[PDB]
Amino acid sequence: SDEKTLTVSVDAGYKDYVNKIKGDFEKDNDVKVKVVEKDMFETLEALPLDGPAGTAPDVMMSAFDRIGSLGQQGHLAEVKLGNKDDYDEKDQKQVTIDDKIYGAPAIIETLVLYYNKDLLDKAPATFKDLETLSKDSRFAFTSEKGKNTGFLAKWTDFYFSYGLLAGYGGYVFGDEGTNPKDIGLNNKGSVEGITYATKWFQDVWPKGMQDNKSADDFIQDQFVKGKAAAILGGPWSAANYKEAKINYGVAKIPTLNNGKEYSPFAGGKGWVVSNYSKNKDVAQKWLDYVTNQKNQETLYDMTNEVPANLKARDTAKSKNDELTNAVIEQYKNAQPMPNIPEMSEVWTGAENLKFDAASGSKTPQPSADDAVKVIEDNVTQKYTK
Ligand SMILES: OC[C@H]1O[C@H](O[C@H]2[C@H](O)[C@@H](O)[C@@H](O)O[C@@H]2CO)[C@H](O)[C@@H](O)[C@@H]1O
Ligand SMILES: O=C([O-])C(O)C(=O)[O-]
Repeated sequence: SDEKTLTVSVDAGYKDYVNKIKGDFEKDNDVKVKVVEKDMFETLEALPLDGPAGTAPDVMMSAFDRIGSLGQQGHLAEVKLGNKDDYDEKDQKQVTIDDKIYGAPAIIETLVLYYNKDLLDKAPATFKDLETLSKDSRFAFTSEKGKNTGFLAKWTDFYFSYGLLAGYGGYVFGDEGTNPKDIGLNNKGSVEGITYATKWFQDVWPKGMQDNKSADDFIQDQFVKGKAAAILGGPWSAANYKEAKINYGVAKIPTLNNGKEYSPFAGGKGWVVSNYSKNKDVAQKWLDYVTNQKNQETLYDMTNEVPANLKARDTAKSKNDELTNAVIEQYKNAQPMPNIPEMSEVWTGAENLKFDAASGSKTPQPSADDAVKVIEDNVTQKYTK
């Protein structure tokens, strides 16, 4: 009768999963769970209006990069990590801003190296191996003299190239991504990374790799047609390679020339609670439930998304799936993207940073210095000191 209820909103891809696991939660807590399907981002963009109306769901998911911001803006409730003993400090940091926790980590993801097993005997292990692969004429791009598609990476996109700069010692914001007055994108390390990228753009790759607007289309087209042997990509692309029947393999990103690992952004998703919810106690119980080992293993079983819960992540690793193994291994070297507001100013500035050098229009040092000045000035103008 008056036996409480909880509204759980998820993207279409998680509806079956939530329906499978809700039963045991309902029984364990004397609650009725209502499952609604809605695009993840649309739910979050509507929250500021649905919340005061009393029409927003009680719990939903969010990419890690938005949790801090939604928490600061007052749209998400502070929550506890019931499964803290099963989370690395890095994953706790993903859902934390200003020493306040606004979600429970659920899924991890990062960039990996996809390769074609019909073209290569094994995954390249280092960037030195990729450099030699780029001189194998079986991958020559004949319409442009001396260009090669052996290895491709969308380095005009800062989301992709960040891990290269970071592998050399670059960083976005100092104090582990929390100090917007300390920008590391023009430090010695970042410039070494930019310089290395520029060699690929200028000496190896087809001209099309410099056009950020169409580079992803070019890269996917080459890999899916068996013309690129290895490429940098996210887990989200695997489904497409499966659809196209490519005998693809997946590996950690090869080791950089300095002996350090590529250090991409550590992405993923967490479960969050509406700050407007009238069912926060039950919502807290839901977060602790859905992020426990059993339910995290079911998540992986149903969706192939890598669990945040470490006990569940080990179980996923034991399945010996290449994409899962690559993501788990590479995630060890991934750092969280800053979740502070000032991160919004990094994107436009970082475009120029990579492009001006990639195109040979500026040398790497002024390309980086000029872009950092753009970012710094925007931070000063738009945000409180
Ligand atoms: O490219 C920048 C963007 O990459 C990732 O977003 C993915 C997303 O996870 C997928 O669902 C699909 O839509 O492809 C997107 C990229 O093409 C990151 O999650 C995101 O933070 C980042 O800005
Ligand atoms: O259930 C609760 O925790 C309470 O009703 C609230 O969310 O305000």
